[PDB]
Amino acid sequence: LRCHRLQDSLFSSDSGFSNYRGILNWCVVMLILSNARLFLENLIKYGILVDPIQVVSLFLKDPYSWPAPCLVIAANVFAVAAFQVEKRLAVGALTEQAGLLLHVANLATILCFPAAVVLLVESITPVGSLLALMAHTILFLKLFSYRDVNSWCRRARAKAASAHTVSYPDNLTYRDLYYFLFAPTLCYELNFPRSPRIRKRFLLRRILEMLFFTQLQVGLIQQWMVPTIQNSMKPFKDMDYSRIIERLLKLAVPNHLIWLIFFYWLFHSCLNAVAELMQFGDREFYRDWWNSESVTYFWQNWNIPVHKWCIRHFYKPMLRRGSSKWMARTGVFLASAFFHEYLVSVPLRMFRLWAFTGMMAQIPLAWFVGRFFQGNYGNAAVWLSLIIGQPIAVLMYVHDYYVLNY
Amino acid sequence: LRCHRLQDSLFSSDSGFSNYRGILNWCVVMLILSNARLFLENLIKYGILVDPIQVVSLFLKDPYSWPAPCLVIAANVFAVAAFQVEKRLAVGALTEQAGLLLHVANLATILCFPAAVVLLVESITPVGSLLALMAHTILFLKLFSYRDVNSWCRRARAKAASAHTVSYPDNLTYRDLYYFLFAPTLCYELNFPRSPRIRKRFLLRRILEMLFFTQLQVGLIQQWMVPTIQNSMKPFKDMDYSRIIERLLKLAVPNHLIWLIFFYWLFHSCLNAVAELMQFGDREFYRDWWNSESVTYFWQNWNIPVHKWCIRHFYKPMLRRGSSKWMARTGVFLASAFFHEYLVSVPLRMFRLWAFTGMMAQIPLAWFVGRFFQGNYGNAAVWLSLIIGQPIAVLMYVHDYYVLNY
Ligand SMILES: O=C(O)C[C@H]1CC[C@@H](c2ccc(-c3ccc4nc(C(=O)NCc5ccc(OC(F)(F)F)cc5)cn4c3)cc2)CC1
Ligand SMILES: O=C(O)C[C@H]1CC[C@H](c2ccc(-c3ccc4nc(C(=O)NCc5ccc(OC(F)(F)F)cc5)cn4c3)cc2)CC1
Repeated sequence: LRCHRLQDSLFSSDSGFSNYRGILNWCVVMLILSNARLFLENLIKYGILVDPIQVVSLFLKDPYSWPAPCLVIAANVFAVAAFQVEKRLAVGALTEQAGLLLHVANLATILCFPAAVVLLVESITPVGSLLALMAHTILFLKLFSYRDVNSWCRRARAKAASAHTVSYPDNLTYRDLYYFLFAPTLCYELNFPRSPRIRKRFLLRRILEMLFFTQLQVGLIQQWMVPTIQNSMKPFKDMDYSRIIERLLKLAVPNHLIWLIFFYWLFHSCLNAVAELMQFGDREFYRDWWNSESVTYFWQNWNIPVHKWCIRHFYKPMLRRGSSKWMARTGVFLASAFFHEYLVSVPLRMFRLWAFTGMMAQIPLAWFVGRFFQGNYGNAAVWLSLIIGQPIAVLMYVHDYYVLNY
Repeated sequence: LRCHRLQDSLFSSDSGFSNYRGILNWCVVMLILSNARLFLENLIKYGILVDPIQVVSLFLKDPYSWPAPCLVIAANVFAVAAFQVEKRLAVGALTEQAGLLLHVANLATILCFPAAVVLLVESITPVGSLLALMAHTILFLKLFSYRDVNSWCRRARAKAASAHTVSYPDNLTYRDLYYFLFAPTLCYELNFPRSPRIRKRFLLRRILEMLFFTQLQVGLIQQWMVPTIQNSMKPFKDMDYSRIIERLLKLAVPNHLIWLIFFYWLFHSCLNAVAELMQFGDREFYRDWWNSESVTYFWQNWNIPVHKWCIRHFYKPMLRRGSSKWMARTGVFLASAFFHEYLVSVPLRMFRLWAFTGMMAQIPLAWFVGRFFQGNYGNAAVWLSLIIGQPIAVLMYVHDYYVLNY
């Protein structure tokens, strides 16, 4: 009979096959084959140490010598302040405007305090400073959501006053609040879907992933990105467009690989290990941002938590409390650009305003890729927009900081 | 409301997402970025020549100086002989056993003749010899199917004698036969599903793919695989197991990449370009052989044409004309191993019997991977079975030929 149907080839541009889970297994197996010996050497070297005990002892025996963990611990006072304000206005005190302005004061403090500290203290490491600011902005967003959720459910109980799952007031416990603090998400919500058990094997796999990709990224930086700069240690702040782009074209690809490894090490390994140590269940940290035939589809699927935050605490409100979805989304990108700048500049005491420029230029870039390319061609366009794109801004900052110091 | 469903992460081992078409676009864009300048230089150098005209002139002005195209042209006599036998026994001459033994003689000739020529003529290049043998084995399989299909439809017309689409006898035309000869498939069938038009853009894309990957593979060989041998030019025929494996571990990865590029350049670019020059429509040359959580699933999806051939001319018959599916599939692997050996050894006048050994050891390897691993773990096991696996046999042969001559 007819043993020749009229069809089209899999890889072909328009078959619509899309079942390539097994290309990634190839990437995994090649990475293992190509770095396994080195990783085993580095593990049998470093991992035999007593890292947790020695670090906690060396810290506790003399604090104030690392102001970054000092600051990370100091964030607890803002956490507790927000908890206390909520619990006070839970019974009826602090008429709603009072609680609102107390929350606003607390949040503005959470922002302006660690920045002021890292700016007016020289004995702090830029990596520790970045981690401190990261913790503080995560706390800012988490507490913003805490306030909004508690306000919503309180006004719901108020309207009901005109007449297993946890109800409104009985949730305000220290354990609940801290659990929300350390949970891999930015959207507060009672009754977080817990996971049944711990799955020690899964946990171990994720820790191994973290260690592996950490060592691999150290290797990438040391052996591919640093020498390319050491060959000409001259900052960008003084170069001209020609030399800037001539250097960036040589720096791009390794930067992009480092960025991909940041993603996989943080958004899938770290967060999963955390959510496993403390059964959290949800674990939708990212959608298929890769096969994204647009930019507005890339942002809606890279870093899910931040997306659903910007949506249900910053986009939907400014639509119900306003109009002009264009204005709203531009506000989203504006706030995110400010946050990027606050995140990268302040730890390095630079203000070149570059990351802001990149996040903002995303908008014309988005319209460009939307008007011109389509399909897999559009996906390639987005990949280009990622290789040179945004993650080159952080690279420019780190470049002009490294050449100026080493 | 509930904005936290209980789900699992995409990359995670058991979500079952599998929509990674866009990882491959990343591979494409990275390859372009990393080889585009070099490819444009090599194109602006070589492609300006007059390759077709000059080659046809230099051949036609003095034949017998390249016996490989001589032999490729000589295959036409076997093609015409099979055509003639079919047309004669179409009217009634050559009682079925006569036609059968004439076909058997013709096929045995198609096999034993080019081998004898390339074995008893020293002025032939090993690459040209390989191409000649490839053409002859393709012709062998195509004519085997031609015979079987014509026999089936003839006996169908015979049973009907006891009482738009093309019927049985009106197909035996030179144009039809030659069209089947040059069509990217091994299963003869009247009324091949034609494609509407030519799609010049598609054609150009495929030719560019061929040229690109050709230059890229030349680069791979010259700059990664050759020097690794030139550092120690000693044949395997004399080494010991230790040194053999010590060299193979260093040769494996580049070999595997060369093999992948063979696949993509031949099974998707070359065949598609051909089937486009001559609207053929079908274009199912391969199924998803990568994400293949087994070996028996890898073979059933790598090189579709050969699979459906072995099935509906060599497996199904030996099941209806026999039993013991185990015996049948072992016969399939035995014949394929003989064909591999005939294909690689004879052009190099070696007989180390290695490729046969690899194709045969696939069987215990298949049972191994089937019993032990599962899921993505099984897929990784198969990838390993491909990296060291079978495509190392051809590498051993080419190694022991190259060290002995250069
Ligand atoms: O039904 C059930 O459930 C059972 C099922 C069981 C198993 C199944 C079965 C088993 C084996 C094979 C089979 C074996 C060997 C083999 N080799 C090729 C091949 O790709 N050749 C390499 C090559 C290299 C170079 C080249 O180009 C150039 F020019 F370089 F030479 C062209 C090709 C394709 N094969 C297919 C098929 C099917 C039967 C039924
Ligand atoms: O779809 C409609 O309905 C229309 C409309 C709706 C709204 C939508 C939208 C949503 C979100 C964003 C947006 C913006 C910025 C942003 N940045 C992050 C991010 O993850 N990258 C920074 C980073 C994080 C961690 C990190 O780790 C460490 F530790 F190194 F710091 C390093 C860097 C996530 N973002 C998300 C923008 C727009 C647009 C469409």
